[PDB]
Amino acid sequence: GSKVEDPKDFPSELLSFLSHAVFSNRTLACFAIYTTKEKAALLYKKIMEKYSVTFISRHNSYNHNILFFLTPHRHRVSAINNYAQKLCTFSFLICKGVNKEYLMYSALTRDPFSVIEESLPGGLKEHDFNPESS
Repeated sequence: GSKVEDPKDFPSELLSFLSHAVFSNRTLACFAIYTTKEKAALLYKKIMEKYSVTFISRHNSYNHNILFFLTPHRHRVSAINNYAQKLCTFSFLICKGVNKEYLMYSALTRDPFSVIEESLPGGLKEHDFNPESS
């Protein structure tokens, strides 16, 4: 009714390519955290060395920011969920995994999704994902 309606999940705009699961039976190496900007600010420098983020960029959506952060080794969204989830004692939290990295980041750089900071020199690309020809 009047205050920024807290988002319980990602926006239908970015829901065109996501996982939508926390206890899946597959190991993902890319995850997109969605929570207040202050939250992504602490998980940005934190994951920076906790998962060797293949690319960590803090973007803006509508009421919060999407802390993007890939990963080298493989991990289940359940394990990464235990970390980002452990960071929910100062505000809401909606960390989830991502199936199509390149895509998400793309729809994230195009309005209304703005960009703030990133560890990559030009967002993700073929040097971050795994577009091995086929």
